[PDB]
Amino acid sequence: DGCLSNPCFPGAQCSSFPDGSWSCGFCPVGFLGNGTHCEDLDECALVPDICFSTSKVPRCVNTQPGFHCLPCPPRYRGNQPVGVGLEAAKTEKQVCEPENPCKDKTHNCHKHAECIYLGHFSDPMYKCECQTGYAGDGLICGEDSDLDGWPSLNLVCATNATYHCIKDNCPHLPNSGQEDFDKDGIGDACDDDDDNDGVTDEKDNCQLLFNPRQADYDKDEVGDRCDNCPYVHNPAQIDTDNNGEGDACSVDIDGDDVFNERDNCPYVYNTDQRDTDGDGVGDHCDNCPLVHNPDQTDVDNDLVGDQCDNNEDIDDDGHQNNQDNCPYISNANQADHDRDGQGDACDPDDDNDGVPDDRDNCRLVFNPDQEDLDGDGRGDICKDDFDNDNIPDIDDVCPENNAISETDFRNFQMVPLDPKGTTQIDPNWVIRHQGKELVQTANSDPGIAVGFDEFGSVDFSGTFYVNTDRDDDYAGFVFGYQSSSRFYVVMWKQVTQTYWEDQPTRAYGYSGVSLKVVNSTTGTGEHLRNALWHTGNTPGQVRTLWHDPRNIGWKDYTAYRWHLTHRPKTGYIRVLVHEGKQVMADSGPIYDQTYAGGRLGLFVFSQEMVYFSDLKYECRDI
Ligand SMILES: *[C@@H]1O[C@H](CO)[C@@H](O[C@@H]2O[C@H](CO)[C@@H](O)[C@H](O)[C@H]2NC(C)=O)[C@H](O)[C@H]1NC(C)=O
Ligand SMILES: *[C@@H]1O[C@H](CO)[C@@H](O)[C@H](O)[C@H]1NC(C)=O
Ligand SMILES: *[C@@H]1O[C@H](CO)[C@@H](O)[C@H](O)[C@H]1NC(C)=O
Ligand SMILES: [Ca+2]
Ligand SMILES: [Ca+2]
Ligand SMILES: [Ca+2]
Ligand SMILES: [Ca+2]
Ligand SMILES: [Ca+2]
Ligand SMILES: [Ca+2]
Ligand SMILES: [Ca+2]
Ligand SMILES: [Ca+2]
Ligand SMILES: [Ca+2]
Ligand SMILES: [Ca+2]
Ligand SMILES: [Ca+2]
Ligand SMILES: [Ca+2]
Ligand SMILES: [Ca+2]
Ligand SMILES: [Ca+2]
Ligand SMILES: [Ca+2]
Ligand SMILES: [Ca+2]
Ligand SMILES: [Ca+2]
Ligand SMILES: [Ca+2]
Ligand SMILES: [Ca+2]
Ligand SMILES: [Ca+2]
Ligand SMILES: [Ca+2]
Ligand SMILES: [Ca+2]
Ligand SMILES: [Ca+2]
Ligand SMILES: [Ca+2]
Ligand SMILES: [Ca+2]
Ligand SMILES: [Ca+2]
Ligand SMILES: [Ca+2]
Ligand SMILES: [Ca+2]
Ligand SMILES: [Ca+2]
Ligand SMILES: [Ca+2]
Repeated sequence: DGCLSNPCFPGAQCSSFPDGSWSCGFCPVGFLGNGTHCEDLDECALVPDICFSTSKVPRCVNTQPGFHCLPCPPRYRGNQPVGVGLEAAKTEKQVCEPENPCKDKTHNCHKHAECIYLGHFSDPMYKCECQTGYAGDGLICGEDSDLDGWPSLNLVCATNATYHCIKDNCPHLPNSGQEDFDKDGIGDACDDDDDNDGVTDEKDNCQLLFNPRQADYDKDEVGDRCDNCPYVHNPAQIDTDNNGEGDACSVDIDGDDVFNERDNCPYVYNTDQRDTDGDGVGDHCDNCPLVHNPDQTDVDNDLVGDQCDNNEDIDDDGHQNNQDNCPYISNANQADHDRDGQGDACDPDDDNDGVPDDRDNCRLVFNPDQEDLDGDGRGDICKDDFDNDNIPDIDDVCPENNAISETDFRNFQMVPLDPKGTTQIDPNWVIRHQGKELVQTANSDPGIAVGFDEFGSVDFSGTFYVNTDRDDDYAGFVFGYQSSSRFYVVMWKQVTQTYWEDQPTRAYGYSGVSLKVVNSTTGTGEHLRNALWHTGNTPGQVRTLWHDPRNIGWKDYTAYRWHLTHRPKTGYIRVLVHEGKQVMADSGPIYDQTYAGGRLGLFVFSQEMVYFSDLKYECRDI
């Protein structure tokens, strides 16, 4: 009777009584609950927590009737609850899983490519890379038999990709720089005449310049047209300041105005000529800037002069106590991004923005308000370049390190492991591929060319190839280099041969890939030399950590890929060696914590014409 006049909020049940009076009971599950006047319920706030929070707070939206979860944010995948009502809210809860296109097998990498997970917060979260033996952009991979990252033919990958998709100009000889000076499609490395001037480039005194007459004023055997000091003798053509004018014929080799003899750092540009300790050697080239030492002797080759050098490095990261910005905690790269003097590794706020590391969506880039206006768990300020060194995550070999972005051995320290008088034949390094390929030429004393970038966790991989048939001795690479008495080395001999110096101790070098660690109590010299050559332990010198029990040696003219894995925090070390696309050797997991990181470098011991091609190092915690 009285319920005909719809007096109860729509959705509510209207009870009508015999005397025309009525009562409002229900409220449409989703509304407050007076009966007649009924308002919207907030299933979200002040009730449960049934939407997935991205480490933020605002994930549940409230609607007029009912409620609505927000779809899992970027980097996540899952359901998206929708409900009208109050009992629909306690039951049903949003579940988001962290994406992983590799382990999810949802990527689109070539059948001969690898899906490589780049880390949860990485931009992007993954990439495709062609496997050893192949080359391309990752969506398309072709044959790469010399393992230099360039394939044998152009691929449909050609015009929409920068590298790795154009025909290798020396299909059988590693030349990952692909330098082809005369542009005749035959690359320099395998070109009989690199300038097409008709003078075969072994007899050409200007390999990379046209000059058929071979005009050579001074007979330093570097023709006039390419000679940077055409009138003075200078076969090495060294040009410190790289201005076309060679050191030889220059009164200022480093172009800092301060003339050579006056210059207290003649090889290093320094106009203020500061000489704190007054030893005649300027700060920018003093390996002991606070301590007197004109001679600058550095017997363990760690770039710290003997007078400074006390070797006391209590956390084995290779930086001695008085020079380690985290004296007690291992940090070989000494990364200190906010420059406050307190090393990242022992610093709770790496960018000094107020928000500590373990709660910061841009750990390296100052941003106290944590703008993440797209909900990807990463601050929009460090959107594509987590370390803000202007090189983006995908192209960054150390995405969480503003001091490394590219593999670059262009500047390297030459570490002689057995120096003497004559009979001292030093290695000879040629640089190509802007520092990503080195060739050792001579039959030399043991030696390393160590690069300067420093690492903790690291992956180091290179192509190994001996472009000659003379000899059967050692090559390889060092890692964790700290001093010439402290480093991990991987070396590989072709034919087992006992070293030709009985003294100090006999050394039997077997064939196969070797993993050694060096803790030498004498430093560079005969004892260490033999110890390096010797397959096995040598007290106070070298400890072999693993050696391919099959003793397989390397073959001539044969491309190998090495891959180093090193995680000093735990001491994990793993060495892969590929022959073409097939794993030929694998150290399995190894454990050694002698050194908590350090530098990378390339190692030779009495083997000439050794090609270390297409080198890549990456930070694998960084
Ligand atoms: C490398 O070896 C050196 C010496 O061979 C080690 O230094 C010695 O460590 C022993 C512990 O077994 C101490 O008793 C000695 O006092 C040390 N010798 C001196 C005076 O230098 C050193 O521990 C090793 N370095 C590492 C493992 O990083
Ligand atoms: C019918 O609806 C109107 C709503 O204004 C209400 O005033 C009236 O009391 C209802 N029924 C009765 C009891 O006459
Ligand atoms: C890259 O460009 C080429 C141009 O023809 C195309 O064939 C290729 O499929 C492109 N890559 C992708 C993402 O499909
Ligand atoms: Ca609601
Ligand atoms: Ca190739
Ligand atoms: Ca090649
Ligand atoms: Ca050429
Ligand atoms: Ca050539
Ligand atoms: Ca040519
Ligand atoms: Ca020539
Ligand atoms: Ca020439
Ligand atoms: Ca000349
Ligand atoms: Ca000259
Ligand atoms: Ca110059
Ligand atoms: Ca100068
Ligand atoms: Ca100078
Ligand atoms: Ca000085
Ligand atoms: Ca000094
Ligand atoms: Ca030193
Ligand atoms: Ca030292
Ligand atoms: Ca230290
Ligand atoms: Ca430290
Ligand atoms: Ca700091
Ligand atoms: Ca930190
Ligand atoms: Ca700080
Ligand atoms: Ca911070
Ligand atoms: Ca920040
Ligand atoms: Ca963001
Ligand atoms: Ca970066
Ligand atoms: Ca970087
Ligand atoms: Ca040989
Ligand atoms: Ca030999
Ligand atoms: Ca030799």
